[PDB]
Amino acid sequence: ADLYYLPGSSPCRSVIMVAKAIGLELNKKLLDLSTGEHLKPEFVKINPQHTIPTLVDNGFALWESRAILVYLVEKYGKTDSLYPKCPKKRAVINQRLYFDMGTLYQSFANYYYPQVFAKAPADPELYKKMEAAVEFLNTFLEGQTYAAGDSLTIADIALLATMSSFEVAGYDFSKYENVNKWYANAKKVTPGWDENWAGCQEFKKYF
Amino acid sequence: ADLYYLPGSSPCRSVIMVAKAIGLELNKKLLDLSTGEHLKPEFVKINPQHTIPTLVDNGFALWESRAILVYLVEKYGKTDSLYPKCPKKRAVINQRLYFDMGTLYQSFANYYYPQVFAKAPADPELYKKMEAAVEFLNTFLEGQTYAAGDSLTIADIALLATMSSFEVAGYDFSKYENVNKWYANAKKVTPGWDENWAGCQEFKKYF
Ligand SMILES: N[C@@H](CCC(=O)N[C@@H](CS)C(=O)NCC(=O)O)C(=O)O
Ligand SMILES: N[C@@H](CCC(=O)N[C@@H](CS)C(=O)NCC(=O)O)C(=O)O
Repeated sequence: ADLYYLPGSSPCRSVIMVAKAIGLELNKKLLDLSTGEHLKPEFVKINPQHTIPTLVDNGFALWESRAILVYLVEKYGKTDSLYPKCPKKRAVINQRLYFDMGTLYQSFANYYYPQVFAKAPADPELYKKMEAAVEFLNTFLEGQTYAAGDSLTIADIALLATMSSFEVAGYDFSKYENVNKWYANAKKVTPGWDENWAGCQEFKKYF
Repeated sequence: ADLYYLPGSSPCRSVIMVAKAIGLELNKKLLDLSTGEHLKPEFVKINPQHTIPTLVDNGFALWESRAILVYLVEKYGKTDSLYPKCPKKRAVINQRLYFDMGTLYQSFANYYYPQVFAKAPADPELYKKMEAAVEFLNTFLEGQTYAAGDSLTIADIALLATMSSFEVAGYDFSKYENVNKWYANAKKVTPGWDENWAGCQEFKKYF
């Protein structure tokens, strides 16, 4: 399988952790977005939305990090523990995946991107939206070790890419006791944390 | 199964169409956002994020519309046509769902919500981003009657709630040939479209 990717990109680093956790070897291919390499007809033909991460699996094209996480586990995972079959457990993991995209990482992008990519000054009402997101995650984590169920899942792995993006950008989330404890634990147990951490240093350069 | 909803809300209307599509009668519970009902300890105890739609299915709490679509189809669907078992088919549906939330509906919300809910003026740069989203949907649909396969899926139903939202907000998508054709066919074959359209006139009051 091919993975078009940049190491700094959080949704790329989530795919890379899941591929490591299930022991799947990916053919990794850098795509220079600041160059506009992704807008090539070469890559549009693979993915008309021209986004990373994109996977090509024996010619089947797939994008959206979180659709890829599900598919890699479903098709390729030896056990279904990262994404269990039980629809209730799956359903909690899916909700946590939509949260990670539209609440958590979205608030993160919204606050930090305009500072680093368009130079605008910090907007303190987007700061609050961001903290209100982490607070939600804190709440989800109450009395829990992992984000969904009592087990490492693709929900943790996705949220781990996102929350390591938070740290490297300078957001101290120590005040959220459950998130901090989950973060500390997730680094110890997630396969390919160390690769994700390396990739966060390329992401750190934006700041 | 109880569903806390408001009939104008697109993510609620998407769930109610899927329920209709599979023959599931929900107990529909109007949750009055306009009067803070969702923020009270009773609803916060069901969903700590206090968002609609929220399903309560025999004790099991669940939110995020697109998690609910999958869960309903997996549990109550007579067949799996709306969400097939095959990981590759499933993966194209999941990508469109993440597309729906994170690209299409997101652009719509960014452009229109500051106007209707905060009374900010229209932002022509957020307008452009919203048009680029519709163009990507047009591309996805080249040569296709449906959004993610040869058949109607939960991907078309989610997308149908979003695009009927675009309609009553006044967005002109006459210009996208593929979107036009798909939208016309979807209104025809999708169960509960008529009720969706009724709920859209409630949303349209905000304009
Ligand atoms: N929701 C997507 C987010 C992907 C994304 O944001 N990609 C950006 C990273 S900079 C990108 O490729 N931007 C360039 C473009 O859209 O053309 C996912 O989870 O995979
Ligand atoms: N991404 C969610 C969005 C749901 C959502 O944002 N619901 C709003 C509708 S007004 C809500 O309940 N907001 C009130 C609140 O967030 O407290 C989904 O698709 O279910």
